[PDB]
This record gives sequence, structure tokens and C-alpha cells, in this order.
Amino acid sequence: LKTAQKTLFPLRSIDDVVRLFAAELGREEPDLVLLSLVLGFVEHFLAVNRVGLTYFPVADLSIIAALYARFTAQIRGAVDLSLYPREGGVSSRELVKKVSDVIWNSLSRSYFKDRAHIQSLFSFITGTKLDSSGVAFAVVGACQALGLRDVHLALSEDHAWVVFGPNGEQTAEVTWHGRGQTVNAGVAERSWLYLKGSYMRCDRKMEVAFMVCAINPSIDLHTDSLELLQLQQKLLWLLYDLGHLERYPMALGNLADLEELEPTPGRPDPLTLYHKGIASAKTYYRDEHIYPYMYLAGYHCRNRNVREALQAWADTATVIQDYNYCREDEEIYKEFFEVANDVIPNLLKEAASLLSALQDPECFAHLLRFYDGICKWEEGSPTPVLHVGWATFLVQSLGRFEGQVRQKVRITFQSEKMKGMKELLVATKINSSAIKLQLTAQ
Amino acid sequence: GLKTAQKTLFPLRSIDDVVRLFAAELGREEPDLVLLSLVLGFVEHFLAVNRVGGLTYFPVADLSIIAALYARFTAQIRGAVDLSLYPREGGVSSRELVKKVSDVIWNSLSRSYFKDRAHIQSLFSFITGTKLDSSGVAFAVVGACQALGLRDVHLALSEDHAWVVFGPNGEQTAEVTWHGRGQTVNAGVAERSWLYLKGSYMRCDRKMEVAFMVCAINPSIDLHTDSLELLQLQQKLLWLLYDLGHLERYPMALGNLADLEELEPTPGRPDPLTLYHKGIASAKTYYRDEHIYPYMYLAGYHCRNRNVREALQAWADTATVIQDYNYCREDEEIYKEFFEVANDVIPNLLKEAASLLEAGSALQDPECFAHLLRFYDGICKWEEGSPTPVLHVGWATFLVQSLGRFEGQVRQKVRITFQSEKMKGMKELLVATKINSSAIKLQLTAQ
Ligand SMILES: CCN(C(=O)c1cc(F)ccc1Oc1cncnc1N1CC2(CCN(C[C@H]3CC[C@H](NS(=O)(=O)CC)CC3)CC2)C1)C(C)C
Ligand SMILES: CCN(C(=O)c1cc(F)ccc1Oc1cncnc1N1CC2(CCN(C[C@H]3CC[C@H](NS(=O)(=O)CC)CC3)CC2)C1)C(C)C
Ligand SMILES: [Mg+2]
Ligand SMILES: [Mg+2]
Ligand SMILES: [Mg+2]
Ligand SMILES: [Mg+2]
Repeated sequence: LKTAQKTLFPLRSIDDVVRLFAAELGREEPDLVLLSLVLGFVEHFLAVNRVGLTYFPVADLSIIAALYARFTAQIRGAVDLSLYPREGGVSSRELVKKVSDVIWNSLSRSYFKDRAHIQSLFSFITGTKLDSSGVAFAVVGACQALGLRDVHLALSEDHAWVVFGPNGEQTAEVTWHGRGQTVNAGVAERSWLYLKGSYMRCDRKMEVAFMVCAINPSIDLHTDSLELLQLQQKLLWLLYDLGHLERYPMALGNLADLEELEPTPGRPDPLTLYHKGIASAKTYYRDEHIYPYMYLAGYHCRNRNVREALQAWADTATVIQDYNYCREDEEIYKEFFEVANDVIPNLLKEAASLLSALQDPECFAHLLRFYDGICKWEEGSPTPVLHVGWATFLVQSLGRFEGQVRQKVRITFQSEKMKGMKELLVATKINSSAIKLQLTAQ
Repeated sequence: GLKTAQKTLFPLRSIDDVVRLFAAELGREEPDLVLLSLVLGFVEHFLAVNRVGGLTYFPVADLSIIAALYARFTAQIRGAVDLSLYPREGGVSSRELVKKVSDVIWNSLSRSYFKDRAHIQSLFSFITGTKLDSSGVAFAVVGACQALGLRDVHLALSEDHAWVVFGPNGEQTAEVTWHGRGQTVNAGVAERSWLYLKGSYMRCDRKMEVAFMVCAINPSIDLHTDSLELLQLQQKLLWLLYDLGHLERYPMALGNLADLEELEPTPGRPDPLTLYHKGIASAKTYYRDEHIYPYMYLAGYHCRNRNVREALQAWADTATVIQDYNYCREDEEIYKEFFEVANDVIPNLLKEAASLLEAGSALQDPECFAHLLRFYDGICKWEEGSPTPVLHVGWATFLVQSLGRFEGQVRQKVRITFQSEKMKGMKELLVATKINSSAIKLQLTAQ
């Protein structure tokens, strides 16, 4: 650590942490290892080993300098750079593989790899435990501590790896999902997990944004750390103000969800931030991201804006339609399954009871765009998506709209399945049996 | 269908009115299972499913609502099942007749729903929603059978499944619902899976069937909130059944009542520890000590009160029961309960204890170390002869971590009976002053 950094200690409050982040983000190379260990330390004494009162666990220089030394010396100890000629200020694959192996070999052979609060370098140093994405982050933190300035975090919506080399052009798998390979076959197979190449390639500032989104305020299934929520919210505003969330759609979604919980006066309202996330995905990631729409959909859902919610879910299906469903895409499958088979059916039932969205042919058209996207998603997929469970809720959901509301609705149907049954969907009588068979055809 | 006697207990305006109805029905040779299910169903629905500085409330059940629902259930069954086609010699039901009632219930359900959802356990949910969970179906078949006058059809339950017994002396069994047929449960008993308790399952009379529907009350509103009123209702109904002697052969019901007494103790009542012990005594006396949950119930209570010795003793008891079973695919519930104990609760309890020890005690007690070894030995013996492994490398790490919470001086002299070849195979390593982590790991995970 430099004298500059040392003077920001001890961290006695949330404002002290925000000052340390502000100071580090001002530099060309923010110290990822310092910042990770500090969030790790604060998360550990607020979520994992707690103590009414709200409190901040004071981070003395003595504790954080020790942890920093432990991480940096461990990496430097394990990697002899004089064996890796590093011509043109670019790292070789052999060097990135080696740092990957150093991180891998330092982990416990057996732990709950899915547990909360094993995301930070704190958990790696004090516990020898990292989650999936904790590993990729640790490889990048190690690379920075070795002075390898071209090694960066790549993320999809559910996986992480590294890019390196002349233009961030090279990719390497470093962690497990659900090594040393490129991600090219993932991009080529058009799975959601690799976003068809439209994944985030972070600079050091997005890597700080990632570790801030990684803060997990969960204490148990019933209780969040208020202090960790407050810390995340202030750190995300700092990154917002400095321009570092511009190319981070999920971070704007995260900050919007926090603003819905506890609005910051003078700040953009949640709807603005959800739209900025969607604008970010459209502008920088070829509109290939699902969560910015799912975020907006959740907010409208929670506020009982049924039209707006169904519109946002139809958008999510309009994105997913250009993918193939592959084995490792199960997170987004479950999110679509929850929307189709639980949230929409319940929202429509709420509406039917108050009766409205059910007299609005616009809401019916959103529902059809939703199912059409899902059917087009399934086309060309190496595994089916729609089984008989889906079919029931389709018919149930269609039937919440009277013949007069459904009759004139005309949308573009990308999918062969919805094309195949356009006459059944606008018919005065819903032929439930035929719709069911058509949807589950395979 | 309903008698003047029953009609005069209406409307139900309070929890006490519901207790009066149950009291009146339990006084009879044939308590009306369909009436009682519809009433709990109705009350659950307006307290947990469709709710209203705050209010607690009781949803008034008018005769008009309950008599309608009763008629709907009983007429629907009588409509579907023509008894004159099933000659019923000796006052005993045929398999074809039980299978038919099973098919009627199955055919009445929505073709797709979340069969795993809360609040789809009652005949209320079946009549108003055409939705039943697994055990809701078995109960519905028995309620249908009673409304058809089939006096020999009774609810059978294990700790995670339900079917029916019928015939001369409850001789016959039929699968009626899904887990996770018209076939017997004989192959389940023979495979020695926990799901069929090796034949030591509950064969309910009509009073235990009321107890089952009372245990079926689900007070959950969402993940974070219980209906106070439904907890209060369940507790008073369980006391009624207790006082009348109907919980004597229902170990999980005494566990349920004990959990409620810990939440809100009833003055003048036996304390929770008494009720958990009654549950265990019931399992030992009437079920060949083949039940796991009476011990798990006791273990949870000790755990929540930070009686570490007593908790580890109760968990070691649970492993002493399971050791005489084979782990089969559909026993996943109890697997997960053992996994949670071994790999989460015990490690965390021991870590708590280690911290209170460095600060200025179960960890200096060789009795607690012995309990831990009995636990692992039962689990290894459970695995022996199983068609599925139980122990993988995840288990091994927490064993070593948990052994290591006890110093060499505490572990050294402990000698327990080892049923499993696996624990016998490494008895010297467990009491050694140095824990050979690597060897212990391989021994427990091998095969
Ligand atoms: C959240 C933790 N996390 C990851 O999960 C992650 C790891 C990776 F390797 C790659 C991507 C990752 O995701 C994120 C990355 N950066 C920031 N945020 C990430 N998140 C937030 C995320 C998506 C959104 N969901 C919340 C939504 C889900 C859909 C929901 N809509 S709905 O209710 O209509 C659907 C039922 C609204 C809330 C939480 C998890 C994943 C990172 C930060 C370590
Ligand atoms: C919802 C309850 N229910 C069933 O789940 C059920 C269905 C069947 F087909 C067959 C048996 C069934 O179980 C019960 C039947 N009758 C009454 N109670 C039943 N219960 C209570 C039961 C077991 C105990 N658990 C709670 C315990 C679990 C162990 C725990 N101990 S621990 O914390 O030390 C273990 C980590 C204490 C709380 C709740 C569910 C299953 C019936 C009443 C419909
Ligand atoms: Mg994920
Ligand atoms: Mg697209
Ligand atoms: Mg169960
Ligand atoms: Mg035994």
C-alpha cells in the first residue's frame, strides 16, 4: 500500500469506505485486491459473524495491510515471472493459465461452492473458499498484483472468465459453471451463457462495479444487513456519478432496486434507472441481455402496472428468441418458467378478481409476443423448452381475455409454433386441446 | 348429508367454535372427515391464502357455505361411484373399488398445477380449486370412502408418503397418490427404504385421520410470515386430540404440539421436553422404534436451546434408527435432513462452542464426542447394502473439521460400538492425538 491509501484508514463508517472507493477510482489502476478485501471484511462482520443497533465494523490499517500482503505475496510467491517472457505489455495464455492454477490449487477441495459470502478475496485469504465468479475475479486481482495490466474480467449474465492480450481479444475459461479454453464455442453455439459475444469486457472501473454488485447483504432467509444495503447503494451512486455504470446494465438494475427500497432525494427515480440499464444493453451489448427487461418487469409487477409488466416480459422474450437453449442456460430457463407459469397467471387472476388489463388488447398482444419469443428460443435449440406444464398456463392465461379483446389482435409471429395456431388464439372459443398439442409439439 | 346435531354448532365464529365442532365429531364412532377437512380448508383459505395498528381475525363459517361444499364433495363421489357394481362381501372393500375411488379423485384434478404448492391439502382446495397435493389425494380417497360408507378404508402414512389400507383387518394396501397405482406397498416394505418404514408405518383409525388433517394445517402466509390464528387453531385442536388420547400412537403430532408449546406455552400443560419424549415413547411402543422424526424433533429443540450434549445425543439416536434402512431414491427428504445436520448444524454448533471456549465446554466432554461418532456410524451403516451411496467427499470434510473441535485428551479414551465396517476400519484414526485428515476422508468416502 502507498501513503496515499494508508491515510484513508481506519475505515470507521460507510462514508470512509465510499472515500476509499472514490480515491481508488480516481487512479488509472484502482487497487482491486485492496477494495475486495475491504468489502469482504465489512460483509464478514455484518452478514457472516454479526453481534437494537446498526453498526460498522472498523477496518484498521493493521488488519487490511496484513490481508493485502497475504494475497499479493502468495501470488508473487507462486508465480515466477522470469519464466514468462511478456513481450509488448501483453500476457501469454500460459501465464494466465498459471495464475488460474495458483488460485484453483489454493482453494479447499470441498465446501458449499454455492454458499453466500464466499465471493471476496477476504473469503479466499481467511477461508480458502471462493464461489464461481469469485475465482475469475481473484485471477484478475492476482494478475493486477503481478502487474499484468491487460488481464480483465469478462462476464455474461451468469458466468465469468478473463480476456487478455493486445486488444482484450483473447479469452480464457478460469472457473466452473453450475479451463484455459477460449469461449469461442460458447459464442458459436448461441447459448445465453456466452450472450453470442455481447458479454461485458470490463476495464478496472467496471471490475470495481462488479465487486460492488457482489456485496451480499443476506444474513439469513428472513433478514438483510441494512448497513450492507446502504453501503452497496452509496458505492453504486459513486460509480454512477463518475460514469462507471454507463456500460454496466445489471448495476443500474441493482441501483434501481435499491432506490425502490429507500429512495435517495434529489436522485433519478427507479423507472429512469431501469431504462438507463436497457439503454446501456442496446447501446453497448447489441440488445442481447435479458436482465435489464426482467428488472423493469419485476418493478412494474411489484407496483401492479400489469400492461407495463407484460410489455417488459415480452421484451425479455424478444431478446431470448435469437438464442438456442443449451444445458448451462438453466438460470434463465427458470426465470422464464417462473414468469409464464406463476407470475403472469397470478397477475391475470388478480386482475380478473378486481374485474383493467384484461379488457386491453395491448396486454393480450404482449402475452402473445412473450410466448412467440419462447417458441422461437426453442427453435434450433439442442433441448426442448416447452413441455405440458407450459401448455396449461398458456390456455389458462389466454382465457383471461374475452373473444372481443383477443379478436382483432395481430402481431408478428417469429415462431413456427405460434404461426401454426394464430387462428386458435383469436377464435371466440379457445380450443384448449389443440393449443396445448401445438405448443408441446416437438 | 349433515345431522341437526352438527348444524347447531354453526356458524363457526371463533377458534373455540372450531374446537367444539371437532370435540363433537371425535365423540362419535365415525367422525365426519369431509366436514372437518372443509371447515379447516375454509378457515386456512381466508387466513393464509386470501387475507384481509393491525388485526387478527376469524373467518365466520356459515352453515350455508360448509353444507354446500359438503354436498358437493359427497354427491360428486356418489355420482361417480355406483356401489351396486362392487359386491362388498364381509363389510370389506375390494381393490377394484379402492382403485375406482382413486381414479375418480385423480380425474377430478386440474391436468397441470404446482402439485408442491402450500394450501392445496384440504377438500376445500379440491372442491373450489380442483387442486390437491400428494397426501391431499390419499386423504381425499379416504374421505370419499367414508362418504360411500366404506368403513374398512383407512389412511396409512410413513414420515413422507401416504396410501390406504382396507380389507378384513387392514390386511390390504393400495398406492393412491404420487410421491415427489392400485399396487401394494409390499416392494417398498421389502426394499427397506425409509419411505415405507419397513412396515412400521401408521395405520390410522378415524381419530388419527382427524389428527393427520390437524397436522396438515399450514399457517404459512409467505416465506417470512405465519398466521397467528392458524397456529393458535392447530395448537388447541392438538390439545383436544391429546386429552382424548388420540395422539397416543401419533409420534409426529406430539412433536408438532411440542414445537407449538415452545412457541407459546399453555399454562398447566406438560412442557415441550415431556411432549417430545412422549413422541419418542410412542415410536418405541407402537412403531418398533423405526421412525426418525421423533428424535429429529427432540434434537431441533435442544439445538435451538443450545443444549449441545442433548442435541448431539438426539441426532445420534436418529442415526441409530436410520442405520437399519437402505438409502433408496425416494428417501431424499431424510437424506437432506441428515446432510443439513452433518454438514451445517453440527459444524456451526461446534464452532459456536469453540468460540465460547476461547472467550473464557461440550468440546471438553468426551460424551459429546461419542455422540458424534455414533451419528457418523449410523450414517455409514445406513449406506451399507444401500443401492445408492450416502457419503461423498463433502461429508468427509465436515467430519474431520468436527472431530478436530475436540482435543486429543477429550477424544483419547472414547470407545463406542461401531455397527459400520467404515467406522470400524478407522477407529485408531478417530482417537489419535494427531488427526490424519487424508486417511479419515478416504475411509469414509470409499465405495
Ligand atoms: C449478483 C452476483 N453476481 C452474479 O450473480 C454474476 C456472476 C457472473 F459470473 C456473471 C454475472 C453475474 O450477475 C451480475 C453481475 N453483475 C451485477 N449483477 C449481477 N446480477 C444481478 C442478477 C440478475 C438480476 N437478479 C434480480 C432480478 C431477477 C429477475 C426479476 N424479475 S421478475 O421478478 O419479473 C422474474 C420472476 C427482477 C430481479 C439478481 C441476480 C445477476 C456477481 C455480482 C458476482
Ligand atoms: C404437512 C405435514 N404432512 C406431511 O408432510 C406428511 C405427508 C405424508 F404423506 C406423510 C407424512 C407426513 O408427515 C407428517 C404427518 N403427520 C404429521 N406431521 C407430519 N410431518 C411433520 C414433518 C416432520 C417434521 N418436520 C419438522 C422438523 C424437521 C426436523 C427438525 N430437526 S433438526 O432441525 O434437528 C434437523 C436439521 C425439527 C423440525 C415437519 C414435517 C412431517 C401431513 C400432515 C399432511
Ligand atoms: Mg447467476
Ligand atoms: Mg435480438
Ligand atoms: Mg415430507
Ligand atoms: Mg433399528
